[PDB]
Amino acid sequence: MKTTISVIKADIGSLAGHHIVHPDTMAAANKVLASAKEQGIILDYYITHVGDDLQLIMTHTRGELDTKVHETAWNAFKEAAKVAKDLGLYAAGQDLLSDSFSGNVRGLGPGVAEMEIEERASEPIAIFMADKTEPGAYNLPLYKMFADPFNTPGLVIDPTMHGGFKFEVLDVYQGEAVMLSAPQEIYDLLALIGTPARYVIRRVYRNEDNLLAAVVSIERLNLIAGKYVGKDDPVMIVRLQHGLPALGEALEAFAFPHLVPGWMRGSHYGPLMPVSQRDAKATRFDGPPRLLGLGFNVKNGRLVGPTDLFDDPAFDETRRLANIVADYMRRHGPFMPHRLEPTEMEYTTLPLRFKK
Amino acid sequence: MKTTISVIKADIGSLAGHHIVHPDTMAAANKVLASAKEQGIILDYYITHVGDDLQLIMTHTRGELDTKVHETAWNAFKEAAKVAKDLGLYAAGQDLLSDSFSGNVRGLGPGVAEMEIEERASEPIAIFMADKTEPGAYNLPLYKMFADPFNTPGLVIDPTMHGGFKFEVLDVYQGEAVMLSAPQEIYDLLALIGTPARYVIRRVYRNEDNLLAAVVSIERLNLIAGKYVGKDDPVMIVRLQHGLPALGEALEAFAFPHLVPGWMRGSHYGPLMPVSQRDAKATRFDGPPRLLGLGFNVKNGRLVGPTDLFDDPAFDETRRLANIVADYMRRHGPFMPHRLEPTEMEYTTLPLRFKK
Amino acid sequence: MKTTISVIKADIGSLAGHHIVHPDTMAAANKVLASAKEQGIILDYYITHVGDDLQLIMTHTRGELDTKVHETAWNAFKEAAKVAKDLGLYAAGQDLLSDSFSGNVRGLGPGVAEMEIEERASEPIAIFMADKTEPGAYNLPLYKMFADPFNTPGLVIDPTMHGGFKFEVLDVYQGEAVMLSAPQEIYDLLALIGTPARYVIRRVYRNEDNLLAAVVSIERLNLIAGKYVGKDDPVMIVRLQHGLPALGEALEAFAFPHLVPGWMRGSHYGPLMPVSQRDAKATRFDGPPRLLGLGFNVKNGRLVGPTDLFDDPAFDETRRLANIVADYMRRHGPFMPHRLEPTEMEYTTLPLRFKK
Amino acid sequence: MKTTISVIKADIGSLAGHHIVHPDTMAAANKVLASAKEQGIILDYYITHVGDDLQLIMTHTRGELDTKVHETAWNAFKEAAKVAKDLGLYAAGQDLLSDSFSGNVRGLGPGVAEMEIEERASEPIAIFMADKTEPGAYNLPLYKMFADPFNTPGLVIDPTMHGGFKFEVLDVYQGEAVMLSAPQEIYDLLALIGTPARYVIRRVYRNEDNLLAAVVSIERLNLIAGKYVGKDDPVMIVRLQHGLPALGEALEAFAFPHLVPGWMRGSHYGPLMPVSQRDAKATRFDGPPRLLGLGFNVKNGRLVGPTDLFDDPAFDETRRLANIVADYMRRHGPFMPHRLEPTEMEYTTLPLRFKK
Ligand SMILES: [Mg+2]
Ligand SMILES: [Mg+2]
Ligand SMILES: [Mg+2]
Ligand SMILES: [Mg+2]
Ligand SMILES: [Mg+2]
Ligand SMILES: [Mg+2]
Ligand SMILES: [Mg+2]
Ligand SMILES: [Mg+2]
Ligand SMILES: [Mg+2]
Ligand SMILES: [Mg+2]
Ligand SMILES: [Mg+2]
Ligand SMILES: [Mg+2]
Repeated sequence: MKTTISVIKADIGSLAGHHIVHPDTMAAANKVLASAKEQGIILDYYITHVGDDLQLIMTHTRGELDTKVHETAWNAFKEAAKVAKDLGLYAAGQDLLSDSFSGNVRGLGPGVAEMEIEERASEPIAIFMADKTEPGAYNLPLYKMFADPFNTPGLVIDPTMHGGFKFEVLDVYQGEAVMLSAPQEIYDLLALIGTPARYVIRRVYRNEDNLLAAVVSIERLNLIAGKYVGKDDPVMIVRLQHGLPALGEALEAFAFPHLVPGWMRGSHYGPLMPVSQRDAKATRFDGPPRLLGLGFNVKNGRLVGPTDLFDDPAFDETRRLANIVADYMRRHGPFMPHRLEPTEMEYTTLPLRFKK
Repeated sequence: MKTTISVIKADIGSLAGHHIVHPDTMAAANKVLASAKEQGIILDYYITHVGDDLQLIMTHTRGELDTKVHETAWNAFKEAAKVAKDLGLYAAGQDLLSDSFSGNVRGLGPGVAEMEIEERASEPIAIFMADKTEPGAYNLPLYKMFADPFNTPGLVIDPTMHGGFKFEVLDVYQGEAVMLSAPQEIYDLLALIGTPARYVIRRVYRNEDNLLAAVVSIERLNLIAGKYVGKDDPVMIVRLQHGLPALGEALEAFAFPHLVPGWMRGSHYGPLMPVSQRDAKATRFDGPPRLLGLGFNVKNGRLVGPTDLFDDPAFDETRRLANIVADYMRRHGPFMPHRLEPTEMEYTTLPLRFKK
Repeated sequence: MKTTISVIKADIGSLAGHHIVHPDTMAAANKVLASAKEQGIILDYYITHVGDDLQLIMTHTRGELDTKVHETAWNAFKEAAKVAKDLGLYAAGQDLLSDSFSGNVRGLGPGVAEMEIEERASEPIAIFMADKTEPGAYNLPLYKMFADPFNTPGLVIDPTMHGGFKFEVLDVYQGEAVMLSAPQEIYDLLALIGTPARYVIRRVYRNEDNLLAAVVSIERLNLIAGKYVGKDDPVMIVRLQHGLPALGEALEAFAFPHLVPGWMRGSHYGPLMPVSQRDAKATRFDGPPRLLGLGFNVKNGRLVGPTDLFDDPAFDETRRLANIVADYMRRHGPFMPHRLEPTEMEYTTLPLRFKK
Repeated sequence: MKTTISVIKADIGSLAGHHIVHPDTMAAANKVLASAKEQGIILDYYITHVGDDLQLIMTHTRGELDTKVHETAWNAFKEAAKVAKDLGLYAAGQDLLSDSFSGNVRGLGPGVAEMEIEERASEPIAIFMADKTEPGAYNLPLYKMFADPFNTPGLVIDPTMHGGFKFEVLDVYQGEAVMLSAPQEIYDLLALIGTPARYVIRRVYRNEDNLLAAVVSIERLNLIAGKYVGKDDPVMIVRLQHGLPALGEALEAFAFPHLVPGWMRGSHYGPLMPVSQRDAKATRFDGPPRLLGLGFNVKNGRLVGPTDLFDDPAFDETRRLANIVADYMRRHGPFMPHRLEPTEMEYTTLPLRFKK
């Protein structure tokens, strides 16, 4: 008997630009999930947003890629999008690329990260949700959490973690994945994941017992649509403690606001800014990219929490540095490396008299 | 069938100096607009303030310079001023220069920015309202939003924007306007708008289709009254997205807190400080100048929102820099260039034994 | 009768790594140029280095791409490389890719920027030489100097400059060039030069009279060798004053230390640090990239000067920001966008178990 | 036929406290080494100091632990100490613990780092010499240089380095050493070297070919004398380039001024401050600890150089941070963790009424 934690998210429109989810659209999604919970389809849920991305966090006993859970999410998004359209919100139904649902949401526009697990003696988790970036934004943090002993001293001091972790790395262009184990294969790992537009960490497992420790949403709108229609805006679930990274080691991996692709027009690098729920909205230059972190405990399918992780003074300098770096990046205007590299600009309209 | 967005504002008195609009005066204005909405004169409205300037944001179907909409605003201001006088507020009825109303508010004291438009597939807008400065304070930001590719990379990457924008520049001293198109005429444009006391951007249009993209209030109290009676305190409406600047590009143009004329006694340059609604009040040296930004979507004449745009951590360094610059400017005392140039001081009382 | 200014440079080996040119190698080059000057091949010269790149600045009356001037430079490099080898310097003869010389140095390894001009009533110039980067590093500065009215207010105020400048942009991958004129074609210009690895500004001309105003070295070692053998380390000559940018406008364009490609192992972005002659050496992470600027007047083929342009307190904050940004970039380790994009890594050894 | 690089150092007394080597004592050492060079005992040498430690850098063909080379160093120290005593310098002959020499300097007081090598196609090296700390101060930097891919991206991108490096770790308390290979054994490595007073990296080798890449002096005065008589003040030689860390990767490892044990009275942690030769002297609180870095090329036993590595603006923020951290540490007074842990204080006089 297992519990599945599913985070399914989508942009269904937003106020004043790609800025923030309107509360009336969340209330519409809530009605759908409330009904699903009453019917016993799901055991519990929490709805929120980061920027213009509406987040459905659900626990249930129906496994990964469950048609009914995914269809419940789809319906919640559709009801939210209808309210968005009635309110004349910008980009109403943005990420709902298909007219209809079948099978599951993957390839329809919504992003999904989910894990079916056996709840541990206690089951603390952190869920990270980002706006204005793509799934590869989690590569550097996951490398740090699970492989870098300067981030996660448990790797050095905690006998249960000494055996290390392995990474399922997806080549999103070719649709093939490889497993690489730390610390033995870290140089090979970094040779790949250092290119986050192509090679994305999708899951992480503990080596000793193959315990599933983290999952990342790997939907990429560029690759689904064949052109730029928005930033993917990814989510990740990380299990904590008991020989997995401590909450503090997971958070340590976000204390440095690294440059991630996306931001204005899906065409720029900007610093990932960890923020409180109230600050999870896109402003200057349609960002900077925003990261919301929520901590929960899962108990018999119940979601206890959330606690808003980055809403705390220990991240005030991280936010200040993100602001300073955003200004520095912006002084580059439309030049690389503030503007994206050509292989990723090729999905924008940029492509649209030379003499020998 | 078109929707008109009208922002009409006026100083009708304030608490403790030129500091803040008193809530009882807003409640008085509200009664008038509530009645107008009930009667179907206007479709929706939002009332707020920036500093000592009371803001009436109205949507309706009666066009630009409509006598009845303007008279509704005038009456709301008069009721607010009566409450101000009953409360013994400072400068009760300040900007109500005429004893009576006729035609429209222009030349009577209140400022107005309005645009009659066809609502787009969605109609996101930003409305900017400033205290302690004059309309030319928007020249540099509008130049950046609509012409500078280091601000608005859509000009470079977005095929719909590549054709550029044109600017209606008003010579406010001579009462004549010229149209200049970017990027071809940017050097000529800057030769004018670099003198913001004289040449003010009044409207901006997209070149390809002549779509009206922005409007600025161009009432100038100095020029209406023939002497200094206050700072004009201007407003601007900017349409967003769909081949116009993104919300983030409009906000990028205010990320640098530039020096603007006004501040204490209408006689100084100080940095434009973008602020939240709660911080939209004038304090040190009767400023620094304050900028409030509200995002809305317009839907069949309904105002959805507002979202308070600058109330966000991405502008915390902008505010800090404004504070540092304010202190630096203030160490100049009554010397140029902190004090205004003679041609603009001539409207103050400054003019009021030399030997060959 | 014209004067040609030729800057020909090459890495012929360095002390302790890719750090600094050894003085004995400069003395060897000097002997060759001293002889050439005595023979009347060249009229004057100045020898220096930036980092590990030995710089030959020569004036003569023999035109661009002169075989004898280029062969003189080649011989000076060969004598310098022989001393480097005798001293056991690192990478002795690094940029001397050919065993022998023919025609000119282009394609043999050395970089060259040269302009044949008619000396003006006075002929002030600035010569910029960079280590640990590539020619496209000058794209943003040249755009600013010659097209951006926020950099070069002469474009707005100086009637002789109002007509603007045009840019010869080389597609270095395809070996074709296009001319684009500012301000009319700036959005098209930026769409190209924003990708500096591919599209490089090679020359700039004044529109009114087609006066040649600047030239950049466009040798790219990657493209010459078919693999990474070093950073190109480019040079540029800019003519000043008399309706061309003032010295101060040229220097303004380097006051922002932008991110440029190169740095460690030719595989990273780092900030361009303008430095004095004494600080023109590569240290932390084999950089940051260094920029030396020398001002001269040219008088009947005589080089009057140099003055060391960035050795001045007005660039102390530029250097401090470069240091702060270098640290921030370095915390990214081997991840983009600190590490280069894949299309440019493909020249490194990086290219050297996936399941569906 | 091999070349040996030997760095042998000792404190023979200093001016005004433990502050700086007096030049007359260096001139005395010079006479001895000049004679040794004339006799052909050594091929070349360079004499300098860091703080109160007199440094003899010698190249020769006599191998590691050569009695005659060590006796030459001993004699140079004795002549320098005689001058120190004649000048009434503080702590004249400090590190000369034995009255007489036999075999080699190890265990007599002087520190030694030496490597017998086959000179590579070119042989660039960096020599690091520190005052006011102990050999374990190099553990974190050597880990970074040779194992951390966020420091040395060659580990990821350079096929010649992908196989990694191994570390000879000396347990200085038990006098036994272990070899640990990166990246496979990094967690075990860090579990040891994270305690730098006990486990010290002594040598580093490349895994592929067992090439000797670095050596550290492991003399520890506490353990030689059985009590505190000074800080060991260690030296290290690092070979560079050609599939070993680049100069810039070696320097990157010192860009963070980490806390190291020693400083005042051998009893405190303070930040390691990389400095120029002119700044290599101990001041505030008898520090902070100082690090001098000299780059050379070795050519047929000749020392070409030095270049003063940290005398460069790229380390100005490193020095500023060291100053800020020194002040912060100092506000702790005699409390851990500014004061050393008890197991290391036990060598001081600290050890020299409790009721149940
Ligand atoms: Mg959106
Ligand atoms: Mg989003
Ligand atoms: Mg998105
Ligand atoms: Mg007032
Ligand atoms: Mg006001
Ligand atoms: Mg006013
Ligand atoms: Mg080199
Ligand atoms: Mg170079
Ligand atoms: Mg080079
Ligand atoms: Mg001493
Ligand atoms: Mg010492
Ligand atoms: Mg000592």
